[PDB]
Amino acid sequence: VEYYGSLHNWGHVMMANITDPDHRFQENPGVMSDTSTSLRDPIFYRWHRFIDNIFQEHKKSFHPYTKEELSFPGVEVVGVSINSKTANVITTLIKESLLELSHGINFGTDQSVKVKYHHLDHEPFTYNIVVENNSGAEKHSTVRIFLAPKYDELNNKLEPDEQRRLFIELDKFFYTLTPGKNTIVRNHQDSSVTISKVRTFDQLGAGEGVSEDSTEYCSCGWPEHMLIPRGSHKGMEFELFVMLTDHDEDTVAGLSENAVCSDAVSYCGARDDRYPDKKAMGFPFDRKIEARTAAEFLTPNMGLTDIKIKFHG
Amino acid sequence: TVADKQARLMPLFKHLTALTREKLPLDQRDERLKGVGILPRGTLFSCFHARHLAEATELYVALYGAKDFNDFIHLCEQARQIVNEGMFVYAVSVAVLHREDCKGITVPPIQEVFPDRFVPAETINRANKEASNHPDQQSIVVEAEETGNILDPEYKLSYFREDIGINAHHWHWHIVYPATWNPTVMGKEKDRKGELFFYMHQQMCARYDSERLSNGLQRMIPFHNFDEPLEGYAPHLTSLVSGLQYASRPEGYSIHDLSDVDVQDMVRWRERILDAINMHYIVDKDNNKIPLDIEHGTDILGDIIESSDESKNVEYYGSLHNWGHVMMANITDPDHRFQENPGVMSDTSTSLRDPIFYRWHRFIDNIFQEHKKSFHPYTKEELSFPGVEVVGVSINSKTANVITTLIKESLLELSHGINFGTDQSVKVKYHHLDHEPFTYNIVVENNSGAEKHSTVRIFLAPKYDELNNKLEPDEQRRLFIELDKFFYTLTPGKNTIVRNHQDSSVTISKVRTFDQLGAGEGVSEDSTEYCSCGWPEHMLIPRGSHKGMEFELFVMLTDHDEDTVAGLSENAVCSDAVSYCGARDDRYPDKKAMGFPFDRKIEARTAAEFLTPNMGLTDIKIKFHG
Amino acid sequence: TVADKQARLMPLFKHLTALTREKLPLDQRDERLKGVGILPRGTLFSCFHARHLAEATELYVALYGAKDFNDFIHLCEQARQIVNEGMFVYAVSVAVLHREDCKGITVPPIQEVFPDRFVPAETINRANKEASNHPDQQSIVVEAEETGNILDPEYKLSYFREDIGINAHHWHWHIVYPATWNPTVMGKEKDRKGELFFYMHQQMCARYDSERLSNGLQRMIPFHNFDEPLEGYAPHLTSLVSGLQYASRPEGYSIHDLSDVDVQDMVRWRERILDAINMHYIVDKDNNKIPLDIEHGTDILGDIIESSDESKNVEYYGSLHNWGHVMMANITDPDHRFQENPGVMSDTSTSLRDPIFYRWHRFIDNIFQEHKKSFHPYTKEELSFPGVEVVGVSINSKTANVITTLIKESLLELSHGINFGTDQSVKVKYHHLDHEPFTYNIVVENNSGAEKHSTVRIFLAPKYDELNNKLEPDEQRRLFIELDKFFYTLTPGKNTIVRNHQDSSVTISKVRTFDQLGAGEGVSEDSTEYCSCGWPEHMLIPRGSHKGMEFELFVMLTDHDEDTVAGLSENAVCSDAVSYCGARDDRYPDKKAMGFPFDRKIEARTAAEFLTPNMGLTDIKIKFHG
Repeated sequence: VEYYGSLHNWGHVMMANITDPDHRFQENPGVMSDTSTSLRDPIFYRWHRFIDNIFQEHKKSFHPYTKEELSFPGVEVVGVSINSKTANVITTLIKESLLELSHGINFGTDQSVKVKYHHLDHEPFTYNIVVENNSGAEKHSTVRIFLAPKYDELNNKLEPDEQRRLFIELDKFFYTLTPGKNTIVRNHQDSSVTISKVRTFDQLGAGEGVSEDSTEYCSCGWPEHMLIPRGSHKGMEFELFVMLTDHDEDTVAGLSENAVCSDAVSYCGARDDRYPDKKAMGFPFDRKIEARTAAEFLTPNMGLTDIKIKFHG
Repeated sequence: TVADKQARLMPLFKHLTALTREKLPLDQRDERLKGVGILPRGTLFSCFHARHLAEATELYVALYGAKDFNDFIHLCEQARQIVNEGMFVYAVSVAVLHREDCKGITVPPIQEVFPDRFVPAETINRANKEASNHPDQQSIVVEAEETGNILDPEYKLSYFREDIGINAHHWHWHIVYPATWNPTVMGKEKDRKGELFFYMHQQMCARYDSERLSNGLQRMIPFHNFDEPLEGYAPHLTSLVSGLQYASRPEGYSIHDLSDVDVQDMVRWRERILDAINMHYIVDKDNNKIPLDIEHGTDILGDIIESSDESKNVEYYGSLHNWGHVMMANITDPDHRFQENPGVMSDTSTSLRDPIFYRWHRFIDNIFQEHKKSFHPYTKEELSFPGVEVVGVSINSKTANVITTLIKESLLELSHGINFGTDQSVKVKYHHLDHEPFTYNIVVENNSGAEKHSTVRIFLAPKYDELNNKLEPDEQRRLFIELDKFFYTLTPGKNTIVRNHQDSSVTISKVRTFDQLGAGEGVSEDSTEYCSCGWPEHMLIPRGSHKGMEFELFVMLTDHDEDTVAGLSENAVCSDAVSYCGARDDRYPDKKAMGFPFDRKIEARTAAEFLTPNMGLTDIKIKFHG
Repeated sequence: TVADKQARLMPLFKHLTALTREKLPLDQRDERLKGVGILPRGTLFSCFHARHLAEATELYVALYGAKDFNDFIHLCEQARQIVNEGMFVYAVSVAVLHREDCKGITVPPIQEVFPDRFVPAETINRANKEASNHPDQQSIVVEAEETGNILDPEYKLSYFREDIGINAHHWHWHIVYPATWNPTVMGKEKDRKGELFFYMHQQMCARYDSERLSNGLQRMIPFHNFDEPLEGYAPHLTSLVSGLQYASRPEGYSIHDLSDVDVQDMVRWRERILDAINMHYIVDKDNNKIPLDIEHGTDILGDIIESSDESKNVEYYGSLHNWGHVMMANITDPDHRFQENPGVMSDTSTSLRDPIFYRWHRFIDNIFQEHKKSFHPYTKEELSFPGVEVVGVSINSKTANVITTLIKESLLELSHGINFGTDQSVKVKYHHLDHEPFTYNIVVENNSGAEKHSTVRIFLAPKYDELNNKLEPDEQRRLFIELDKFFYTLTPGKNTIVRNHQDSSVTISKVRTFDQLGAGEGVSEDSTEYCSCGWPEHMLIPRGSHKGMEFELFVMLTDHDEDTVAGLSENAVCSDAVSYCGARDDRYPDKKAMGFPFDRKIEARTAAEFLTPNMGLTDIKIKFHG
């Protein structure tokens, strides 16, 4: 503690009492002081790439991945494609919505004081992923699926080491694959990062059985409407990069049945269990890539499917 | 004769630079040029540095005052055998525009005699290197485009700023109006030069201010304070006169005093001016107060701020415009110990690439805007052409109410400017913005039983802010660009006027390469203007965006018998660009201040409130064809 | 055979650069080279941008792993068709110095294949333009001198800094010792490269520190703090590769962070080093503490730091030396959005012109000086060669105890480097400092009945300060330059040794032009040093002043049977510059640290107190022949 500090937390005090560290004049600090307010204020991310830059050094002194290491032997990803309303676009929306102020502040009289807000969302979609399982045995896989951008803010440049900062895991599952041509089809909802249903204070004041665990199970998970970024009205062009690694290799002893934040197993986890996958969260894209395109990095168990996102104005 | 006219000057300018060094054992020959020889050849000419304009005004008065067409040429053979070429071409283009034996003489095209200030250093030494790579008579064509790691947002606007016709127009405007135009010693004067000097520069920077918003950036910020740093820029231009180059500015540099003027006496001039606006008068070099009247005030603020020889006071008002240019361009090196070739603001042909250019030009515009601002807004009375009703406009390109802009790859013949040695032609293929052709269809109810003669002023502004959609017309007056201005006659009742893109009153239509000049045409027979003044055609309507950005086409009809100056001048001629530039030995044909309606204050919150029945906004799209 | 060996490489270097673009549709050919590619041709290489070194390490491992003298050449035909030729020549010169089938192939002279980094842009442009001015086979000679208003004091020292042989030596030293010399994968090692890397650089900057005082200026100030601005300089060099030029630095420029390293990780590295001096050890890439010894410590700190490949720790000690070079040279543009060709510190051939060069080189010297400083001063015991008495020295030039320096105009054949197209030769006449020849006459009383074998280390420092005449020898150790170092044998009694200027152990004598390489002379059959490394002859003794400035010739005699390394190596050969450089595949012949005596602390106040009977100051004058 004395030697390493709490550099993360500590930067938060100083970045948020940026009005008033001495604290003589008693102002309520900048939103970085709490974890619920924190993400609005643009500087938030300036510190979070900073700490990330330290973590990136530690991962950086570790060595890049051997093709050996990257290769799930025998299974060939013959391709992926996404079908929303059309192929290889997803279409994002605005959805107006409510939040019931009544619970928090004193209505005094009325039923409900509602704040109608407006939020980004997305169309549902599927992965259709084709495979040649050359091996006469059925293969059990763990399928790590990612979304990055295909363009830079300079021109279109698929520098994957640069892209590892942008690369987001959209899904991670186990499937079993018979010999030959296999298709897996996987629908948006069942993303391993997300909350699906969350409980209003009302539902709680009544009663349901979804099951009964706590502040993770609904309250945590990344939100559904922010599962795929806005893109642009034109249709911006991104990268859906999949890996298949082995499931008997990847499984931590015991697969969990009960959804207990383990709807969101990726960004968060599952309750009183471990992160189910052997590899570092980020994998493949935790370490250095010496290669200049995400295409060079392709093993036959990896696959980029270039997709569009378009904001419905 | 005026043919062999052409045939002496331009032959001297053929592969121009190298005739700067020649035999002339003793200066004494030209008792006339006695005291000028005071910069050793390529000890590099930085024009805006005060002494070099003064040195050049020796040259302007000398080069004007030649006996007949022949003695003019002899002087030009002779004095050249030792002198600095950039200045020599400058003062002889001023001459062979304006001393009255000249007509039918064309100024050798600056883009083609000095390509270095227009294109990348790479594509110069490349075309060059390909003539060293294959010693053959084959032409060489090089694609100017380059391949870089584009960090900078601003490099986008390098379609507009860095353009051939853009930068040529810029030299040409001040070759047709030199600051050192003394009227008396040169016999006659230069119509409306100060005001026209506000205007042309606002219209440039308003076209630009659109080009900023088209891109989804903000309008360009003015150099209102002197402390505040100047932006960083690399022109990518090495000069063909030697090996060296325009030293290029890093960002984060404050403005620095000069061996001539302190940044503070600059600060004084500005205080001494903006005060005279509040006081509403000026003290000439005799101390007598002449009025900052409504009409005259802008010609007399413009001459003064520049400064011209026509600057009624020089010590007192400075040359604040020019002077800011020295300091903003020698931003590397004012003391000048290090002898670095200055930033591109030092010359009028290079000037528009460098982003800071516009920061100073809104600044001077802000002064002109104060003078117009103390003048009062327009009465509805004043705005109203009685009886004629603009029932509407619409533009038909390929479709209604869109115009569609393009990229057009093009050439510029380096051969004329640099030494090919062997080959035919060394060509730089560049890529420029353009636009589809289009028409105005404008409908009118001429209620009056008499035919009406109008002057139709048509404008383009942006309808969006860079904030949300807000039609604040006083804010929009900075962006507002005059697309056209004509006279039509309107019978009673429903009238339609239809007006095609080409015949815009701001533009050059036909440009003219030196190869044309090697033969000769009859279009007319005029000078440094002819196929080189005028705003360029491809930049007539700004880029917009790929989506289709949404703009404002605002028309006015004012009266033509009111508006036309009466007087006796010439046929239909070099009037093509009458708006941004003018017409020769005539006045600006329209009574009202260049800008009208949009010169003065608007208290109203929408361009719709400002509508008289002889005004009309037609909301149009522009889309960049990717 | 070694004739046709020469007759292939140099024919390819007859108009080199243009070989860079050729038909290689598939790189795949060289599984060797397959991995290189974020540098397409003249997108200009900062030599220090980390990615390109990596790209080049691919090329180093490819280019090495060869068959024989033939397959070597084929690789060199082929990989060249796409690569940044600057890197390719750097690679073929690290190769065709050191891979053992090659003796007697001389490296094509950098001054003559790339003259652009040595001379004024103007005299390149002029010779070029004169071939375009007279298309004839006549040679052209241009006087490099130029003419301009000398505001600046520092332009004086441009006799020394900017010199042909100076700047060539500089590339050549690091072509003979590359930072990326891996020993294991290349079979064998490089004797004393870190220490020798301190030394050669101190000796350069000490010759310079004299040249500052000769002029009546002070010794050059070190870049001890990072905040403090860098001086302004214009090299006047446009590059023959593309249009562009080395963007030139204005003064008042603060250092700036890089996309690679923060100026702070630099401060970190320095702290991590300086503390390890105090602690007296280093942690290699395994974490194990090896001693900061008197013997090994300096080879193992020198690999550590450079950062040589040989390096003991890279992340921990950085490459502080090289890294400072990126930041001091991209002082215009670290972010690199602009694409300006960096300041001359980015390359080893240009480096010495720019005044800031020495500010960093005293800085690194200051670190080395700490390490030597924690080591203890020399015992009189240690300083004493027993029994031999230096009864004195004196120098006889034209007169006693003066040497007289001259100007010598000279040539450099641009033809080899750029395209003459037509003529024989395009010559740049330059003007350089030189000196009269002279001798040492040194008298000795060898008291011992036996003949003594000595090693005689002779030095030149200044006797004056800029304050007054003050012989503070610890201060003088920064200025102290070794003029000579030899072995003689001394009979009993009165001995005289006489030693003529030429045979200085620091120097090149005969330089070799590309033309003589088209024939063949017999000197040694060796490589990138042969006639190109060594310090140049004309800068062997600094300028002094026109008055005759007063300096210090300090001699030591230490023992030769003590000093000579024993081992088995070669005949008399490329040992001419044994001091500043060395000899081939052998060690530095002398036991003691390069600098000796003057490596360590002197507590004493005069160079006279430091006198042992085997030491001797002979106060000499130098006078510049105006």
